[PDB]
Amino acid sequence: MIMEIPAIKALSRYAQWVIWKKERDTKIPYNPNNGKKASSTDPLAWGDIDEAQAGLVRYGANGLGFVLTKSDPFVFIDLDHVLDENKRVKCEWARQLLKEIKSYTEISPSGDGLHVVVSGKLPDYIKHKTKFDDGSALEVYESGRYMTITGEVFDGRDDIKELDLSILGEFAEHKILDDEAIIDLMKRKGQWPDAPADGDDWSSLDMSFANRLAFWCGKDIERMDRIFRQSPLMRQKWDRPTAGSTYGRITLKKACDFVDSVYDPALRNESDCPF
Ligand SMILES: Nc1ccn([C@H]2CC[C@@H](COP(=O)(O)OP(=O)(O)OP(=O)(O)O)O2)c(=O)n1
Ligand SMILES: [Ca+2]
Ligand SMILES: [Ca+2]
Ligand SMILES: [Ca+2]
Repeated sequence: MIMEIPAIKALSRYAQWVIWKKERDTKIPYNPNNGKKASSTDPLAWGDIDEAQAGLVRYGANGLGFVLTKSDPFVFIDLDHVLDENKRVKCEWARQLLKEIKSYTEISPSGDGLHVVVSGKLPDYIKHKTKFDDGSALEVYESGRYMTITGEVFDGRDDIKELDLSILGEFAEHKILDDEAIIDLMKRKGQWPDAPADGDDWSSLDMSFANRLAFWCGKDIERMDRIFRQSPLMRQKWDRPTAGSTYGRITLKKACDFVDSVYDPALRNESDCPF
């Protein structure tokens, strides 16, 4: 039955299978060989799919499980309480997520949730759990955990695909004065940049804007930094460590060395063509 699904065929290549039983409102994984409680970090507590299938009958478990490790690339996307009694997606965020992420999708054991399995890499800035007022929730896991495997294929999505998971950052929660006069003057003179499009060298747009910022802000490297973070060119790379500094501070220091003219509340017909 399930072992013919292409996603189950892919997971069957690994000896990372367990079985699970519903102890109250949690799901405890078990070693399918000896029947003792299994650990998600000890590989010898697992077995292949055939030992999990056999151990499922012997000890009478609720279903199969697959342990996610730091060495296999499977991403477990858990959508809690997104289906109605007819197994139709009732949450609007889940309908949009399933449109943006098309991979193996199965109905979770309780019958009202969904599991999405993707071969990729999670964004490092999203939380592992995001609760919604709907009562639904979005959970993402890459390792140190096991996921229940039902095989109840949803919408014919029976194959694990390799996808980029940046779109998850728009569905899940994330984690960790006189500038306005300068900003208005820059927009006035056409010195304020647009948001970067697709195919553009974002790093090249940073230096051009930083060069302009070095002129209008008077090489006040702290003011140039405050204004850049309020610009459409801001991103995580700005604060990323690079050779003892940050990519942002190295860029702002380069801009100060590159420009000669300086706006000094007097006249502003000195440097740099408008965007
Ligand atoms: N140490 C463990 C063991 C259990 N879980 C895993 C097991 C399944 C997974 C998903 O959580 P649930 O939604 O509660 O289980 P489910 O398989 O998705 O079942 P359902 O969503 O239908 O209730 O979490 C975990 O977080 N880490
Ligand atoms: Ca779930
Ligand atoms: Ca859950
Ligand atoms: Ca992994």
